[PDB]
Amino acid sequence: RLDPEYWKTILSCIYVFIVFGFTSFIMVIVHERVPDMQTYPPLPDIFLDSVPRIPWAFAMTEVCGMILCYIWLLVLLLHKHRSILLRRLCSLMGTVFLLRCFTMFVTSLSVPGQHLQCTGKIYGSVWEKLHRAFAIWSGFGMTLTGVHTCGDYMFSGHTVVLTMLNFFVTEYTPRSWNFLHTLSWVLNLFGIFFILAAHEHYSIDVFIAFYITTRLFLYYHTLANTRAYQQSRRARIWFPMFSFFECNVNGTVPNEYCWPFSKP
Amino acid sequence: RLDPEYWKTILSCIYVFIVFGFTSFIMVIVHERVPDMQTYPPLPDIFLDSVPRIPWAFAMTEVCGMILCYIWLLVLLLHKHRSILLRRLCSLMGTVFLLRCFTMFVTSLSVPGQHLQCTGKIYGSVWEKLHRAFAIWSGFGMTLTGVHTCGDYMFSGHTVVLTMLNFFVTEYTPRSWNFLHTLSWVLNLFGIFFILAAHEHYSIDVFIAFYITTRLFLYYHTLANTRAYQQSRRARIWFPMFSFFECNVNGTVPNEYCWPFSKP
Amino acid sequence: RLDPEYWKTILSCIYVFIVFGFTSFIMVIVHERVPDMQTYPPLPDIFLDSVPRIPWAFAMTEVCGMILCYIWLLVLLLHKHRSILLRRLCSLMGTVFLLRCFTMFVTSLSVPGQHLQCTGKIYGSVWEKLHRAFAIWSGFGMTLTGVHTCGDYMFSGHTVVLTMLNFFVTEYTPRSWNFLHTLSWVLNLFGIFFILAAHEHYSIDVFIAFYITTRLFLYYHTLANTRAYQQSRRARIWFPMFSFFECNVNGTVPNEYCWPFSKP
Amino acid sequence: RLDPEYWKTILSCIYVFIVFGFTSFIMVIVHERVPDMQTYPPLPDIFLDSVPRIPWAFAMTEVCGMILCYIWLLVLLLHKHRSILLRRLCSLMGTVFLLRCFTMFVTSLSVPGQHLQCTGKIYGSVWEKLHRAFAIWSGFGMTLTGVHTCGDYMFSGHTVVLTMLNFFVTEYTPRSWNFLHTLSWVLNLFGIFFILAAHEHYSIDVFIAFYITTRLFLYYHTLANTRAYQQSRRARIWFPMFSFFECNVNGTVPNEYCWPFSKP
Amino acid sequence: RLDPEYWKTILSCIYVFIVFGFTSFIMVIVHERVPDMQTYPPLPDIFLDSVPRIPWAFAMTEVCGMILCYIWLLVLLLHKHRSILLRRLCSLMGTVFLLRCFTMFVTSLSVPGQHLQCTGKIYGSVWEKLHRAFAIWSGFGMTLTGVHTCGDYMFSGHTVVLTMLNFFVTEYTPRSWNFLHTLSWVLNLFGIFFILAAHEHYSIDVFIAFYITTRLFLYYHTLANTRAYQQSRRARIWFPMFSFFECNVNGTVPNEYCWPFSKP
Amino acid sequence: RLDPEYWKTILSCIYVFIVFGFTSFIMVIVHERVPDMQTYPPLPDIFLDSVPRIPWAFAMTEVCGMILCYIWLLVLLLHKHRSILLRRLCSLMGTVFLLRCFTMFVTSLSVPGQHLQCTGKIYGSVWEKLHRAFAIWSGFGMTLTGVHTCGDYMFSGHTVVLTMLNFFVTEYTPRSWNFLHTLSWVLNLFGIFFILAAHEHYSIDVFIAFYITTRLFLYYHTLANTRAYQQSRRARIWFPMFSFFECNVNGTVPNEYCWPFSKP
Ligand SMILES: CCCCCCCCCCCCC/C=C/[C@@H](O)[C@H](CO)NC(=O)CCCCCCCCCCCCCCC
Ligand SMILES: CCCCCCCCCCCCC/C=C/[C@@H](O)[C@H](CO)NC(=O)CCCCCCCCCCCCCCC
Ligand SMILES: CCCCCCCCCCCCC/C=C/[C@@H](O)[C@H](CO)NC(=O)CCCCCCCCCCCCCCC
Ligand SMILES: CCCCCCCCCCCCC/C=C/[C@@H](O)[C@H](CO)NC(=O)CCCCCCCCCCCCCCC
Ligand SMILES: CCCCCCCCCCCCC/C=C/[C@@H](O)[C@H](CO)NC(=O)CCCCCCCCCCCCCCC
Ligand SMILES: CCCCCCCCCCCCC/C=C/[C@@H](O)[C@H](CO)NC(=O)CCCCCCCCCCCCCCC
Repeated sequence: RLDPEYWKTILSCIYVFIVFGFTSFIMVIVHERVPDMQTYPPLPDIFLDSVPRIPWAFAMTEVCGMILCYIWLLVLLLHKHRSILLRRLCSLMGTVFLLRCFTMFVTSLSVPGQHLQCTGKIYGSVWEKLHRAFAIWSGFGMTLTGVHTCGDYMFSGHTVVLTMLNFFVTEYTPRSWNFLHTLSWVLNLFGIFFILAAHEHYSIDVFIAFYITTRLFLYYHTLANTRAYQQSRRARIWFPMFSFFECNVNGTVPNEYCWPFSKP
Repeated sequence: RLDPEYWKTILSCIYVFIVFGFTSFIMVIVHERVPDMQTYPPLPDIFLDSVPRIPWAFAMTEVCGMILCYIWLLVLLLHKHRSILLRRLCSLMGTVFLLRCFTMFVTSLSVPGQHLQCTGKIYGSVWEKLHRAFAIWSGFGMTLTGVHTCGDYMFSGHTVVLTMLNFFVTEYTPRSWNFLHTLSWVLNLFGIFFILAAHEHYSIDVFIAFYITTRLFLYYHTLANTRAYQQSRRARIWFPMFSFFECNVNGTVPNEYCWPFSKP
Repeated sequence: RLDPEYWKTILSCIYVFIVFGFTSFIMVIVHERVPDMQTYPPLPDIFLDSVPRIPWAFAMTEVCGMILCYIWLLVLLLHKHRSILLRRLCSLMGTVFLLRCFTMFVTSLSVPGQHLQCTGKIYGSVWEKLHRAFAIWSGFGMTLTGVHTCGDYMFSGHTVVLTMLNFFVTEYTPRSWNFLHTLSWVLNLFGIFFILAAHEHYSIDVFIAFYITTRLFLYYHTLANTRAYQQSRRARIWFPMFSFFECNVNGTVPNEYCWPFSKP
Repeated sequence: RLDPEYWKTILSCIYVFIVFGFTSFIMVIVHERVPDMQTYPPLPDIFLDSVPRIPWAFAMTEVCGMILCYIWLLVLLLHKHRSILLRRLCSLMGTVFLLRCFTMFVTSLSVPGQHLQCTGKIYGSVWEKLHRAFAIWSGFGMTLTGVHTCGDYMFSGHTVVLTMLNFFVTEYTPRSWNFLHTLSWVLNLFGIFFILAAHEHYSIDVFIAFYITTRLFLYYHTLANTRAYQQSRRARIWFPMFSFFECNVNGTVPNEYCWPFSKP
Repeated sequence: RLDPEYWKTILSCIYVFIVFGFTSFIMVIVHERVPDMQTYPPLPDIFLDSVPRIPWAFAMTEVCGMILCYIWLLVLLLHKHRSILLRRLCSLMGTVFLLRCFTMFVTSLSVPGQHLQCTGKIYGSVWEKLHRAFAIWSGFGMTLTGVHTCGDYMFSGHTVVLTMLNFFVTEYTPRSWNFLHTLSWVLNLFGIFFILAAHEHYSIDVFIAFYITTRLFLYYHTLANTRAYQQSRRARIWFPMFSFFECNVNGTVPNEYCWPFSKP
Repeated sequence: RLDPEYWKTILSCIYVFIVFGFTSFIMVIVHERVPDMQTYPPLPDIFLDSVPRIPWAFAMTEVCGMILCYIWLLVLLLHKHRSILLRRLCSLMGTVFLLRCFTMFVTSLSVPGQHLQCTGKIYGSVWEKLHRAFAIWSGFGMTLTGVHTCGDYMFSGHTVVLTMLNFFVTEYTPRSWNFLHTLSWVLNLFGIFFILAAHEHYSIDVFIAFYITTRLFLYYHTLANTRAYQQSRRARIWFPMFSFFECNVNGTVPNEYCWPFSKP
């Protein structure tokens, strides 16, 4: 019997925002490793060399995300298990972004020549980096609300968020509506494809970004359904704060829908 | 009962050899795409920037390759199922190295500046790229038998070979010999330390090459020991020609050793 | 049953402060043997010759030491039988630091050349050696609050404290927390590594300090769990004040946790 | 049942000879590090400063060693299970000398000023270091047949041999002969005192050598008597070639004495 | 049952005092026989000829005397049969010192040359020999309160007192305290080494005085513990009025302790 | 059963002869530490100061020795078990004489002025010392066959031989012949008294000699009758080769007489 925990989702909600600030701080520090990073010519890519750069191609990437999260917002609203759905999204987005920091600290791979006119540079001090980090944190990295002036590094987060939201939408709906599922899938592919057409991330930048989110999503649900957190000392699951969130939930979550408002 | 099939092993051994030649050939094609790739400054790193270059560290990586191969050859001869072990080795190196070809064609990445004096280049025709391919193919990519004259590309194969031969040694010996397993782990780690200290491959090319082989190794034997190729249509295995190779075997291969010669 | 003795622990806490004062006096007598101990050329070591001196490496060891002290303090606050744990830590640090005084008097082995600028010296009298011993005594020997002005001698005390605290954290916590157990081990090995990297002790001064604390901790616990202080006359236990402290404790101390304050 | 294995003692003797040769070579290499090692002022010791040097105090140690070796050989002659006794001494001496090599490599601690007149030195090449190692090997390191011409390093080997021979003489004699035991103990302590009084080693070197030999002997005999090599997977015994030698011996070796000669 | 008698103790207590004055009085008489006793060269020895004189080694003997007496006084207070213990102290010390007076009169032996400077001498009459005897009697022969200013004769009394107070401490404590017993043995041996190192008594003076007290102590307790005074006419006890002192006690005195004060 | 072994007597007889030579060898070395020892004045005694020197007092002291052993020889000649008495004389005289060597090495006490005309001295060599020792060995120390020309040291052997012979004659006769026992006792005192009257040994020289022989005699017989060599591990009797001689003898020996010859 699952117990709706309205106090644990608060801890899960706080956890994801702390990781968001940490990632913004890291990308500022790694930015000053090399001063210029606009003189190199782009590496030979099979995709970035054929299609010409489209300046407005990236502008539609977050457009699909807004529709995707809006659709996900409604199914969250019309789902009775509001604590579990929100807590399983914050406990996964907070894990992938930690893997984003590790893979960009060891090496830095950007696109040499696009968005070459972003100003700032030589942030040599202790305190003025935080002001830049604060803008990154409370800007969502959007280009409409211009904060991300020039390009980003390996393991792009635009693919992470687009793919992560798609999987919750697809399988948290009744298995008889195979018309919305293909609508979510087609939007995700165009968003990923538009990233490459904007000459902002390499071809290998997205492939390992799409694989990590997909593998981590399936590994989490399989262990949640099998209920291995207390069945046996199998492998000491390495997910950050996993058993603390799934201890009160046993079995597979149902998909019963109702109406929250008391004014029909 | 496990029936030794000596005619399928011959076909599998041919399959893996075709991959090496095909993989070597595309190395010339991608090298022709870039004029030099030996002038640019290296991208910022965490390990290639701290330690200085060690000229003799590249040879020590392949010195440990013989030890792992020599031990594996000894284990192969003293195993009753010689046709079974050799078929999986040729069926795994064929798949992993096939992915190496794919990741090289989609994106090109190398460390800019070591081994910049390799001669030849600009082989513009059809009738000497094979000549260079044959020289590399019939040199096993070693540096002692110098064929690998200058730089290599992303997803280094010097780590795939070391890791694959490390897991076969531990897997196919009795589960009480955990000292050779310890020795086979020290050799693998040192072979990875020296390939990085020699300034030959980035810190991220090694990690994504130590993970793919490990993941593809456990997944292959899990599918075998569980025997899911005929129990049920679990996932429609994507391994190239997996149902053909392992159809005639049932259960798990034991770990008892025999002697083929009749002169004790 | 475990009877919390609040009068034996006070005797155990006093016993430590006598030993620490005694050790702080021996370090003054030993320092007067050799006048200079700063002109000799250093002995040929394998770790002190490769890694160059890191100026900030010794201030980081005590940073890793305070964190282990903060974690241990929380364990002592939330434990049912906090009296016995406090009595066992004070009964073990008073024994190892007695072995440090013995090996320092028998032979003096310092590092010839760091802290060569420390002034003072030639305290030839009885009346100010006690003053010098008090300065080291009420500074805990730490390098942050400047007391450790000159060099240090054999059987490093920094390694004894770090290893003793680390083994207490992983012993008196539930055997399902294999992330704090791994975190403490990481903090222990980095604290030891920064002692060698700061050129503060030889490679053999730290190895035998880590061994003795590890051996004496395991021996003490395997001797009290089997209630060997009264089971028979096995070997006439040589631990200082062993039967006096543990005669009221029978069997193994459980791992019950509670909250002492009555204000939820 | 105790089955006398006559084909393993040869392997043990070969292993010991290889270990001795490796120790001689490592000693030569270590001595090659520091050129002079004879101009330094000696460290302040408590035994090397009080008792003045005795010129003849180093031959008495080898006299006691030869007496103990003769007694041990006499014990070996009239024992039923002489093969097992000969197989146990070698497997312990090899391990202790490997530990000696390891502790000699990390740090070099010699006595600065005895044998300052020894000539030779600066053997810089590969071709005569082997000759010097062969001389030290087939000179047994003794001072009677002059090979020990220059100084000696940490973890003295005379104390190891004396303690091992004394412990083997005490162990495998009937438990009613408590006068030969006292004689052997007196010989061992006199040998140690004569090593210390000849200004050949520091006090800490002798103390750690004695402790290590005693602890290793006791641990090995406890493991052999408790029959832990096949009882369970207790700790994966780290003794080199332990389970290979004692697998044919079950229980504790009795103390039956006989006469191998059939000519009364 | 043991009945403590407080009347026999008073009579036994004054027995030693009349003997102590008699022992002091006989010293001047034997001293008057030979005038100088401070000019001849010493007899050949094995210990007085190797080690040199240590001026402060004579005081350290009596420093250890206070500790043995201080511990014994504590035992004599926290005991329940305090009347029994003190009677045997006066009964044994009186007999041994009575022999000490006898052995000087039959033969006089001393160390020729130590303490040659004492003034006075040639006290030929009856009315100041007692005065000199009273000075030693009221000074207890100590050197801190200097009355024993120059040399001592056969059968040194510094060994009798140290050994007698050693055997009462170990015997009249519960047979589980074998650490104070170990301390009481180290305290005795050091006192025996310092009296010899001060060139105050020959190497045979100590041994024939360490044996008589030990033999006379073991004989007294075995003769009493087995209760041979009234069981049968075993040997017609030669001890001075041994039967009178121990007639009222049967069996062995237990080792239980009481507390006389009524203010816990 | 009292089994007479004629082969153990020979081993016992050889043992006493080796000690006889060893004692003579010590006498030569001990004489050389002091050059003269003939200038000192004799120590003031209670007996040597009154009784004048008698030149013929030592003439007849050995005469009693022949008479005493002649009577003992007749008792040995007319005993049923001659072997057991012979091994109880050699195994007891061979222990006392070893105690004579120990007391002469630690100190040297002789009479300064008698036998002052002894010649030779200063035998500084390695080889010709034995000729002096050989004369002492094969001279039985007799003053008639003059070999022992010069003075003698502590623990005179003249009292040892007289007392040991006296006790064997006494208790190895039936307990109804208390007329010869008095005669043997009378001879012993006169022989001892003349030794002290010959100004050859001090008063304390003989008393310590009389006690040691008597105590060791009674301690041997009590242990032989009690049969403590195999009854229990009581005290590990310290007599040399004691259990080896009494293992085959059970109980106490009777005193029956017979005739050895077969020709009445
Ligand atoms: C609690 C779950 C909320 C998840 C919603 C997305 C949050 C992620 C926003 C940035 C996270 C900070 C760290 C990433 C920094 C950038 O290096 C990163 C990679 O280029 N940019 C984005 O993620 C660009 C973000 C692309 C996301 C578009 C999908 C639609 C989300 C809209 C919700 C945000 C409200 C703002 C509406 C205008
Ligand atoms: C019994 C099974 C043995 C199979 C062992 C692996 C065979 C792989 C043959 C590779 C032939 C060329 C294809 C690779 C081209 C390079 O882009 C690649 C990465 O730089 N280099 C290597 O793989 C070469 C790296 C070499 C380092 C590993 C050393 C172990 C090799 C063992 C084979 C011994 C044969 C040596 C004969 C000279
Ligand atoms: C039973 C209580 C244990 C508490 C922690 C251990 C305290 C032991 C301090 C030793 C006192 C002086 C005796 C030794 C002197 C030196 O020869 C010795 C070796 O160089 N120094 C240390 O051990 C110095 C090593 C210091 C590393 C430990 C750091 C943790 C200190 C915690 C105290 C926090 C107070 C901070 C207030 C600002
Ligand atoms: C299983 C065989 C055990 C036999 C006895 C032990 C042999 C070990 C000899 C080691 C050979 C050289 C390696 C070590 C060299 C030195 O770093 C080391 C101390 O400095 N030497 C010894 O320990 C040398 C110790 C010397 C003291 C022992 C004396 C007994 C020797 C018996 C041989 C008799 C031959 C005599 C012929 C004239
Ligand atoms: C409670 C029972 C205590 C009885 C302890 C024994 C009492 C012995 C008193 C000796 C009286 C004079 C006779 C001895 C004369 C000297 O030729 C003799 C040897 O040279 N010296 C000692 O015996 C002197 C021995 C030196 C060693 C010190 C041992 C004395 C400790 C007891 C006295 C404590 C008084 C302390 C007051 C400050
Ligand atoms: C196991 C059989 C033992 C029987 C008797 C053996 C006596 C041996 C005594 C001398 C042995 C040499 C070691 C001692 C050397 C001297 O430092 C020692 C002390 O002065 N001399 C004597 O004891 C000399 C004291 C001698 C007194 C009489 C001893 C009885 C001897 C009877 C034999 C007479 C044969 C004479 C034929 C010419």
